[PDB]
Amino acid sequence: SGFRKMAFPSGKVEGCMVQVTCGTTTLNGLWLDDVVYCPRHVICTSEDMLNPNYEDLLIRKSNHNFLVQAGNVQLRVIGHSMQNCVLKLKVDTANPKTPKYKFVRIQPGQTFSVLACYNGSPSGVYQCAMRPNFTIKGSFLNGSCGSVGFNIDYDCVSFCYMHHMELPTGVHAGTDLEGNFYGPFVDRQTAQAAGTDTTITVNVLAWLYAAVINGDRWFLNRFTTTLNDFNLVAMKYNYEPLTQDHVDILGPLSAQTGIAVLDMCASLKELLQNGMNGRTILGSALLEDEFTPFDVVRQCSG
Amino acid sequence: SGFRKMAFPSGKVEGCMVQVTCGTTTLNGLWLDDVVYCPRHVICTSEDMLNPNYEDLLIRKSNHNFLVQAGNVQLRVIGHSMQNCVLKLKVDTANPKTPKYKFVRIQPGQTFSVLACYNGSPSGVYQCAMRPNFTIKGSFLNGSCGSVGFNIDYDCVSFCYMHHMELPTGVHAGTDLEGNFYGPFVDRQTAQAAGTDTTITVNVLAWLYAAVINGDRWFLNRFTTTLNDFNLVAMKYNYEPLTQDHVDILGPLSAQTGIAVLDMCASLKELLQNGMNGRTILGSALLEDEFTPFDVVRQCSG
Ligand SMILES: *[C@H](O)[C@H](C[C@@H]1CCNC1=O)NC(=O)[C@H](CC(C)C)NC(=O)OCc1ccccc1
Ligand SMILES: *[C@H](O)[C@H](C[C@@H]1CCNC1=O)NC(=O)[C@H](CC(C)C)NC(=O)OCc1ccccc1
Ligand SMILES: [Cl-]
Ligand SMILES: [Cl-]
Ligand SMILES: [Cl-]
Ligand SMILES: [Cl-]
Ligand SMILES: [Cl-]
Ligand SMILES: [Cl-]
Ligand SMILES: [Mg+2]
Ligand SMILES: [Mg+2]
Repeated sequence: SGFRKMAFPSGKVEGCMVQVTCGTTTLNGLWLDDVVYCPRHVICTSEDMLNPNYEDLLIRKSNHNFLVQAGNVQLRVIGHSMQNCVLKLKVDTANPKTPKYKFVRIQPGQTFSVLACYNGSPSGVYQCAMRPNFTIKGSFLNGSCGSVGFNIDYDCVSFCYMHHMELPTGVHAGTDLEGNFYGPFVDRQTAQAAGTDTTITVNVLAWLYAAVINGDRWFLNRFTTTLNDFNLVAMKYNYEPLTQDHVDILGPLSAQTGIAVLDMCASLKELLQNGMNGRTILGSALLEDEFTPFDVVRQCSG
Repeated sequence: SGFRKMAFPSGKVEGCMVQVTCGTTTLNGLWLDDVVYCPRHVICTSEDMLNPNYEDLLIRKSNHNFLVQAGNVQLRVIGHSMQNCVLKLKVDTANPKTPKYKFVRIQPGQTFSVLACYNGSPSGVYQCAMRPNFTIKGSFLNGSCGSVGFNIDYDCVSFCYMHHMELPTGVHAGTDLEGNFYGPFVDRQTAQAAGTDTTITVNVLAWLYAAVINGDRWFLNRFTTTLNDFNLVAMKYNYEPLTQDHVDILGPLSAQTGIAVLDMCASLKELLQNGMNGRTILGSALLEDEFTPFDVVRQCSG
C-alpha cells in the first residue's frame, strides 16, 4: 500500500535526449528515428527576443548552424524545417535507441512525467498535471527548454509536452510535439500572464478514493448530495463543475471501494465547507488535484 | 525556477532489474556484473513465514531452484549464497548494461530515488527519505520486494535500499545492499511496529531556503534566536534538535540567500508557534522535511 506522486521510468526517453546548439544558444532536443525536435527559439538572436521573425531567422540558417550532440558524438544535420513552435532537424543517423512512440495532445487535468534536462543530459524526473489555465508547476532553469513530458503504455512512449518558458508567477508553458502551445502563450518575451486557475474536481475525488483504498478514511461521511447540489458548492470554492463523464471515469474507483461517486462528492463537500480539522489525507494538509482517476488505478493496482 | 519532489533518471537502474523466482514466490533482483541480489525471503515456504530458518532453507536449494529472468531471456544461476537478509545469485553472464556503482548505507533524513518494480519490469520512480524511525513512506504492493533505492553522482550509481516489507501503519522497511535492515526490523511476519517518528529539522530548514530562493517569502521574520532557544521549541513540536553540523551543511543555502541559519530558525520558530495562517509554502500546507540541503542546492542550481 501507500500513495506517492509517481513518475514513469525515464530510461526509454533518456536514450532520446540530445543537445542542440545554434550560436551562443544551447538547449535539449528529442532524437526519434532520423529526426531531432527542439524549441524553435533556439535560433533567436539575443536582441530579437521581443518579437522574433522565426520564418526570416530560419531561412538565414544552414544545416551547419545547428550542432546536434549525443554524448561525445556529433549527429549530422542534413535539413532544417519548422512546425509551429518546434524546429525539426533531419540527421543522417537514426536513433538506435528509438522506442515505439506516438505524439499526443493532452487535456487540462491530465498528468505526464517530465524528464528535466540540461545540455542534453537527463537531470531528474517528476510528475506534472496540465492546469485548467494551461500551465504546469514544474521545476526548470536556463538550459531546460526541450525537456519533454511523456506517458508510457506497454512499450510505447506518448510524448505530450516540450518545455519553452517561465511565466512571472513561477509557472511553466510549452507545446505538444507538433509545436502548438498549451494555452494562449507565444514563444517571445512579450508580457504574458497565466490566467486564473481552478481545482481539478475529478482528480481531487480520485485522490480521496486513493485515501480510502490506503485506509485514510476519517473524512468519509454518510450524507446525500446531487450533481447539481455538489456543483453549487464546487463553483463557490473555485472547483470545476463535475460532469457526467467525470462521474463515469471514477466508476473503477467507485466499484473497488463500494462508495458511490455522489457519496464521495458529499464527503468532498463537507471538507470544502468545514476544512480538514488540522489533519492530513495521504500526508497532505490540502486537497491534491494532480492525480487522475487513471493515476490512482495504476498505483493502487501496480 | 520552481521546486518539485524530484527523482533521478532511472535508466541506468532499469537496465539492472531482473525477475527472481523460487517456487511459487516471485520478486525483483538487481543484476550487477556477474551477480543478482534479491531479498532472501524469496526462498521462504508458505507456512514457514512466522520464523523461517534461512540457513536451513537455503542449503535445501540448488542453483536450479532459482529462475532469473531478464526480459524473454533466462540468465544461468551457477551459485546460491546469503549475506544478512539478501541472497546473491552468481550467473554465467555479466550484465552488459552494468554501470559504475557503489553500495552505501544512508543516514536518517537522507533521500534516495525508488524504482518500484513488479516481475522484474520497472513500473514507476519516486523520491523517499529515510525517516528517523528507520522506515520510508513509499508505495509498494505484492511483487515489489527487490525494488531498489539509489542516488547518482556523475555516471556512478549509489544503491542504498532494497525493499522487503510493509508495517501495519502503511510504512515500508528494507535493508542496504549488504542485506542489513535499516531500523530494528526482521524479514519474518512476527508482529513489528514502526517506532515513534520525528520531523527532520535540517530538511525543513533546507526547504524553507528553497522557498526563499523561489520567491516564497511571506513567513520570513527578522527575529533573533539561538541554537539552544530554537531547540527548546524544536523538542516541544517533535522536531530533532539542530546540531552544529546541521547548521554547517545549510552554509551553501545561507550564503546564496543572505539569510543566516539562525535567522531562518527564528522564522521556523514563529511558523511552529503561530502556524501557517491557512497559507502554503511551495504549494504545501505543512512543513516538508523530505528534502536534504543537497536536494535543494541540486534542484535550485540544475
Ligand atoms: C529555455 O531553456 C528557457 C527556460 C526558462 C527560463 C528559466 N526557466 C525556464 O523555464 N526559455 C526561456 O528563457 C524563454 C525564452 C523565450 C524565447 C520564449 N523566456 C522566458 O522564459 O521568459 C519570457 C517572458 C517575459 C515576460 C513576460 C512573460 C514571459
Ligand atoms: C515483497 O514483495 C513483499 C511486499 C510487501 C507486501 C505488500 N506491500 C509490501 O511492501 N514483502 C512481504 O510481503 C513481507 C514478507 C516477509 C517474509 C518479510 N510481509 C509483510 O510485508 O508483512 C509482515 C508483517 C506482519 C505483521 C506485523 C509486521 C509485519
Ligand atoms: Cl506520431
Ligand atoms: Cl543524474
Ligand atoms: Cl514526482
Ligand atoms: Cl561496492
Ligand atoms: Cl512503465
Ligand atoms: Cl517523486
Ligand atoms: Mg519551415
Ligand atoms: Mg550462505
